[PDB]
Amino acid sequence: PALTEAKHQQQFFQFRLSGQTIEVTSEYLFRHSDNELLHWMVALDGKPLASGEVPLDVAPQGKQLIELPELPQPESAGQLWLTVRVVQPNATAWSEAGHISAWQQWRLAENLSVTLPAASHAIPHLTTSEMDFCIELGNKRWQFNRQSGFLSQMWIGDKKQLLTPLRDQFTRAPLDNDIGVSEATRIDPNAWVERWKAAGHYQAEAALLQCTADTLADAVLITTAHAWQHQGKTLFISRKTYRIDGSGQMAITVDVEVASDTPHPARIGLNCQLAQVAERVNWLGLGPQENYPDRLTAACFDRWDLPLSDMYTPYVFPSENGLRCGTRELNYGPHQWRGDFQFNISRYSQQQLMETSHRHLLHAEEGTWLNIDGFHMGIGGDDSWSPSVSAEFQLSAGRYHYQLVWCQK
Amino acid sequence: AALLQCTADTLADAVLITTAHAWQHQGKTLFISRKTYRIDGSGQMAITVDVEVASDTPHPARIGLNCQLAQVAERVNWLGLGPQENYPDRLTAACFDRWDLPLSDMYTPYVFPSENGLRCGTRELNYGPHQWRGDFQFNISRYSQQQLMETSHRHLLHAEEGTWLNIDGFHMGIGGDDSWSPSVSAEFQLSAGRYHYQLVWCQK
Ligand code: NA
Repeated sequence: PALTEAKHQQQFFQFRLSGQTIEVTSEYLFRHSDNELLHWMVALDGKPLASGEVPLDVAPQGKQLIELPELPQPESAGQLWLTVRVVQPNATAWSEAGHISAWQQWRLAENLSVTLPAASHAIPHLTTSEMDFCIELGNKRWQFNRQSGFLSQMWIGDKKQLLTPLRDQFTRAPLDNDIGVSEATRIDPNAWVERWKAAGHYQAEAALLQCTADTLADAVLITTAHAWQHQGKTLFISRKTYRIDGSGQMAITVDVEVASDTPHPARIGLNCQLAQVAERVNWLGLGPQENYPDRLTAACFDRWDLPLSDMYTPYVFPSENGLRCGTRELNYGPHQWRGDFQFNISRYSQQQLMETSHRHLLHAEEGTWLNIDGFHMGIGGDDSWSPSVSAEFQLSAGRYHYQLVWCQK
Repeated sequence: AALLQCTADTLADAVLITTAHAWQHQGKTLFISRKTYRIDGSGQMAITVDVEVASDTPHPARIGLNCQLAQVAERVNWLGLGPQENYPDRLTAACFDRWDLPLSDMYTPYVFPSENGLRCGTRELNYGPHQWRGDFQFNISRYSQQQLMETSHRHLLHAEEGTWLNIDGFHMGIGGDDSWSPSVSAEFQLSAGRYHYQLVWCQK
């Protein structure tokens, strides 16, 4: 995946936008742009609106100005994105026709959605057992374990949807950059994986603080709190609210506290193993390739649709992989998640990736592991023998907030 | 402000008010604010605020609440950065501790009146019978942001009835590399798009 990031940063055409005018700059020192068009696409949350191509005639170290036509200006809700591609129409000795050599993206206009959703014809019903809070609406059932405090299972008809409960996750299968030169024999305490392991991040057990059900006029409200401890020290606290409304939508609100003096965690999100194994993964966000907070400049905001196999990156030493960032919608089988999040999705658990030394020893697990993070630590890589993740990409904030909506389709 | 949603619910141990406003100007929606007020058996009001800011409007000066209190107390007591005025890009000299000052010292008499007297990184603020807890920046004065904005000299300011309280989840840097061009650096601009902050309002 890193190659695209190299391609994007090393590109020979740099862009600036002012109003509807694009300043293209040439960083070539000897040749004109004698084999280059600029293609441009304007899109509203992935749906294309306007297109077009304009010839490029930039002297070496020169500038060309390009005025766009009066773009489409819809009242419909969403963010408008401009994307430009530089395309070589002709083959070279090193490339074939239609090769893309450079690109750049901008947000244009956003119109926030102000409409209230239409009132539902139905109210979701709460069923209280000693062991469970269960919620029914139509063909759909939700079950919350009152001993654990997690969503244990969801139903569409007789069909169960989960193999593992939906739980918080503050750890990732360590990257080569998290490990450095640390070895089982000779530990390096300065490596991120060792700081994490020493602090109990990987061995932290969840302790239920609160687990409460309430009925509202139009919804059921499940409210929970867990503390993750290691040998007496409280590392993380997660407070959630699950709000299931008449439309079959489950709004999850997460509010996490991280102890100031524990090593900054690798991620703040949820994960679960779903029962479904679908062939395609469709998301609105940065893509199409794998991208991380400190490696997402080559990625672009659009609708992407790839096979599940392409959402796993076969690094020979298995680690956390296949994350996409800045995602507003994710689709997998009947499931849809909405919000503002990072995700990865594969047949391989963070547990299996962490414990397996070679990609050829991995086995597909029963279902599909889904990690949804509100926040993810940078990957670093200025070197691979000392901590390389810059301060801006470490999760030091202390308090974190993220919101998901889980619904069916 | 245009009211979108205003609902009440009764829970086992508390009452929950949920609201949603849109701030508009000539057809353009600039901000949306979704809140939950949760008043529980202990007389404590827990307010959750979730704001959207349009990506193409200028990054706003602050994101918080404000009210005029009836109370005028003689002292202000807070746990956070102080004792002096401090802003996000000017708080290195400030130190985290419990600060107790006269309300006079919570206002900075700049000759040209502006926003002033903010303290940042505060977990607890105490004024008269009121306590607010959370993670916020505040200023507290007898002078509304409106009076300060409309007044050109400090000697023409008049104490209004009661006490104006600004509690911000987030507050833009003050800049100052020069004062004839924008000088607040990107990291101190409110460009995130979605913001969240949480207060609890208390009696003592
Ligand atoms: Na491994």
